[PDB]
Amino acid sequence: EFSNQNNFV
Repeated sequence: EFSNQNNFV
């Protein structure tokens, strides 16, 4: 299981 989230501002 691979869970990934990224934010770029």
